Amino acid sequence: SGEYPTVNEIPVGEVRLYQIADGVWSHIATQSFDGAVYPSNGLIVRDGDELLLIDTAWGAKNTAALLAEIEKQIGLPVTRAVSTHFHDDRVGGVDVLRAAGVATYASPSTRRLAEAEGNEIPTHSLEGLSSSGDAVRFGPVELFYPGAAHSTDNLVVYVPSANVLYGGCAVHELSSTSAGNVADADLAEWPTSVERIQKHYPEAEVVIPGHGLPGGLDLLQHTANVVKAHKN
Ligand SMILES: C[C@H](NC(=O)c1ccc(CN)cc1)c1cccc2c(-c3ccc(CN4CCOCC4)nc3)c(C(=O)O)[nH]c12
Ligand SMILES: [Zn+2]
Ligand SMILES: [Zn+2]
Repeated sequence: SGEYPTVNEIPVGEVRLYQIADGVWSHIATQSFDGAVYPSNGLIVRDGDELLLIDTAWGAKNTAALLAEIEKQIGLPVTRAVSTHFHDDRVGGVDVLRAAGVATYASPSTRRLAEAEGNEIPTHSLEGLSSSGDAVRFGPVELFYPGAAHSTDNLVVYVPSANVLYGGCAVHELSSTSAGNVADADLAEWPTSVERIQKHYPEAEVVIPGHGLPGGLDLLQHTANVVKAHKN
């Protein structure tokens, strides 16, 4: 009923959308992993009379449900998708997207990691993102590589028309106590990568984490704090 939707409010397999700004939505789905249930976010950005998707809904059936929810709520075609790192909450569902006419993209680093891990593999490589601080335009967004954080390949996404920063899994929600799933993380570089984001996007008005509730710029400092403490 208008609040940001939380894990126990979304059965696994349904998807909900949340309007962030004009022409910007998040998508929220839930999935089981190792016997626990988790929410996850992605982004939808209006691209004229088409849509750009950022990240899958964490699984094939969830991603099919995402496409149906988009058709119901927005009614414009998803033509392109970007996955922001190689984990299944970002790429699981790419094969569904590719069979639904969506052109799928990720950095070469993400594509290599996804292939090696046995995850679904976006079709197209995003060059120009291999060095920390790199940025490229992609439709109505800017893609930014902040350096290693949650993963070595993690990208963040900025929507300049709305000053929306989508941090993906490099950014945690304000209630976070822990750095989340850190198996592929660089805890030592993560704060430096967050500082890069802070420096590059000082006008961000909304910050969206990979999992959990959006907020403002404080999510960036909170993330640095929690990762440093975790490492400690
Ligand atoms: C899909 C992703 N697979 C990996 O990561 C992965 C998988 C396999 C291998 C081994 N080669 C290596 C890594 C993932 C799964 C489950 C939870 C998460 C989380 C996550 C997010 C938030 C929290 C915190 N909540 C815990 C419950 O109580 C409330 C707070 N815990 C975990 C993330 C993430 O942090 O991005 N990713 C996940
Ligand atoms: Zn991840
Ligand atoms: Zn994640």
